[PDB]
Amino acid sequence: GISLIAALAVDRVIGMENAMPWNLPADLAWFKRNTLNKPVIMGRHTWESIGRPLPGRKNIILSSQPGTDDRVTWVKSVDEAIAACGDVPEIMVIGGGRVYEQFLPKAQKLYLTHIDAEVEGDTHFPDYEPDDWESVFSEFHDADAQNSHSYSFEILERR
Ligand SMILES: Nc1ccc(C(=O)N[C@@H](CCC(=O)O)C(=O)O)cc1
Ligand SMILES: Nc1ccnc(N)n1
Ligand code: NA
Repeated sequence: GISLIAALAVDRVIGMENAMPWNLPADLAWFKRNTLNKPVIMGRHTWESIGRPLPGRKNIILSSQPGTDDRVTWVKSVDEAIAACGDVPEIMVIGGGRVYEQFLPKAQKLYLTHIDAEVEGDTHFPDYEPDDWESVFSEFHDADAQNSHSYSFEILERR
């Protein structure tokens, strides 16, 4: 099935013009752990902020314009993105906001990191109804010497 994985501040904020004001290596380990050896679909702006192909994963970039890096797969529509994943057990949609909006109604699983931070952003994760989603996993973590904020990992499966 199709899964979304995202990290959210309060008010569903996921992005802004400048780098996010936090340092959460534990969330990136969580991200890597849950995306490895799966196709990852991302929008062009997410691709540019990552800056490199994510190793160990089939990288699929959505863009209206021709691709600029043959190390990854470039697609011009949501249907082309899905087609490029082939027949696999799980497809990982890793952002950004515009991409999440289009894939959420197709998704069966959400991997959400809830960050205890308030950040004015220009991009938000879509609003979802708890009645449509069962919380199957939830784990809270304090901030520590390596992580600037407290956070919790949650996995939801569509009802
Ligand atoms: N929006 C982002 C998504 C993933 C990453 C990223 O660097 N992920 C690495 C892990 C980063 C690290 O471990 O240093 C990976 O999944 O392989 C960075 C920004
Ligand atoms: N898509 C992303 C980017 C960073 N962190 C998580 N958990 N998901
Ligand atoms: Na899993």
